[PDB]
Amino acid sequence: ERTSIAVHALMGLPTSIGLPKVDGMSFTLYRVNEIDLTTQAGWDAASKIKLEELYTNGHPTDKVTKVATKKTEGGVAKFDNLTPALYLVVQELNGAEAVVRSQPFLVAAPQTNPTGDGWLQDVHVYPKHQALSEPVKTAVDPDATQPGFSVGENVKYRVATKIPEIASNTKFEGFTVADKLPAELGKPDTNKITVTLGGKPINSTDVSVQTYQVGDRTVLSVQLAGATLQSLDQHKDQELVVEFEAPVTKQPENGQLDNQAWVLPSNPTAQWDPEESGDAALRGMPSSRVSSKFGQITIEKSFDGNTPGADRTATFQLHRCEADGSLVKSDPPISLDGKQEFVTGQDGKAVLSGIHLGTLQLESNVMKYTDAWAGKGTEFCLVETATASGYELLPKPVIVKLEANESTNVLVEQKVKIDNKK
Ligand SMILES: [Ca+2]
Ligand code: NA
Repeated sequence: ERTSIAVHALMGLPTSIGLPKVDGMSFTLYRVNEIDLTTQAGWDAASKIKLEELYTNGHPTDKVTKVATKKTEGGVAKFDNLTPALYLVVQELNGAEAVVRSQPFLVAAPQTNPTGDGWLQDVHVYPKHQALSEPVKTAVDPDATQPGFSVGENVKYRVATKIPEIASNTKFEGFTVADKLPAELGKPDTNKITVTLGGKPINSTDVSVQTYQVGDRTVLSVQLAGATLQSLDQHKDQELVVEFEAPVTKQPENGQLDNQAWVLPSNPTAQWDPEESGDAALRGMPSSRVSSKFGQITIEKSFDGNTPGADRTATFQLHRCEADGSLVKSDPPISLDGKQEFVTGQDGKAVLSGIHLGTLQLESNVMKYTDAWAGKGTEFCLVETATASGYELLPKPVIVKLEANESTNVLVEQKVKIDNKK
């Protein structure tokens, strides 16, 4: 007689068949070798088993043999056409969403109907897991000398992760927060990476802060181990907060400087790329997205309607102005990649790149765009500081409209044609 094991992945704390079922939860079925439950030797052996003998350190031992691996659909993962045996069901870390997984457990097939009336060939089991909340990622300007984090300045990120309540008398296997920085960022400043749990620093021995390169991007990894990890289950609903700064080294080609972090309830031995995604991949819980919007101004200078050429040059500074076109009080020139003035080339062009305009991120739970230049006038403007011999300097700032908003998903550009006059 063929048997079946239907695995219903329940979300909740074991006190439970009324709990919600979850799709996309991944389980592997193993057969327990050399246990025949139809004999007294096999039955006595199976009441003797210690789970560590069958599965330990995140992996199946020689004592078991893999049958199949499957994801829940409609709340259930059904393993059909099974020969009678003792089975071990193992929830895996490669489900559709990251969860605090169920521990391995034994299932006999077939079983006696609990009523006594005959055999149950189709068995049902109800392992519980706990959900991970989506971490909240934000960006912060760490130095307010110039608004925002234009190319040549540092950005700071904050990743706030909630510690879930897990099953009574169980422990977290691990706890990693990983962030694959966008390519436009340099390596995080070692002295500015911080980690707190419920507002308190964590002792260094317990927290491993690592960076590693994957292609042209740096991954920052923070992993909890030691006593901190073993006691993490006592910090339910507290926040683990990771903050770091990194240099904005170039303008994103599409204007989008985008960051996400990922939480994994496991401490991989291999260097984990959280944005890897084949079926075998350890699935993290991704954070809320942060997108910072960049803009570029291109000046096209002429001198009496002609290309400037080899003996005609003008210089501009970028500023903020008020609604009436006048400079914001005490407005300093704006620095971009360490330049505070911009000289026109023989072709008349000057490019002001890597202007950070503002940031879209989650605020009190809703995606919100904030203008990085809020409160410093209303627009950008250019001041002409030098020109060619025989020409007049522009006496007023040149207003340049350059802004972003929550829908912005390409590089914001403005071309400014200026014809120096005689
Ligand atoms: Ca700044
Ligand atoms: Na001029």
